[PDB]
Amino acid sequence: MPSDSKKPTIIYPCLWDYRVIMTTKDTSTLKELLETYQRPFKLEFKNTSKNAKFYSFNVSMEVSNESERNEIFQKISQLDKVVQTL
Repeated sequence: MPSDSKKPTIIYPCLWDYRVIMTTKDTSTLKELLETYQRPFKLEFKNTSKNAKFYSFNVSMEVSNESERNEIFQKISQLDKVVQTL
């Protein structure tokens, strides 16, 4: 109060999970690139071949702030398959 009034207040240095679903019959290219595990990141597979409509996949990676959250969102949605994101 005795210094600032309004701020973004964005500080969360922990593992964030994003529910990303894709609607394409050619995600094989993503499942191979997402499984690379280049950086400290993981994905929680929702279904192997049961969801005959929308491919659901989770994304768990180290986050420090909006900076990453903005890079992690654009990196996961890099391809042109994913349609629904959370």
